[PDB]
Amino acid sequence: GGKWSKSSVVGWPAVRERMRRAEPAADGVGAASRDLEKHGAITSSNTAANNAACAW
Repeated sequence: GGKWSKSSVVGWPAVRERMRRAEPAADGVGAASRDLEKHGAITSSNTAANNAACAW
């Protein structure tokens, strides 16, 4: 199926440090309904202008 001879390079194991344990919290909130809904609940659409997102 072709797609032969291919490889990648460089990496960034920064999250590996904070992701090692997780987050020591007592009865808090992980997301809104399940998990993705917390981040999925974000609607930002700007026309033209500059620097999308990070606004409203």
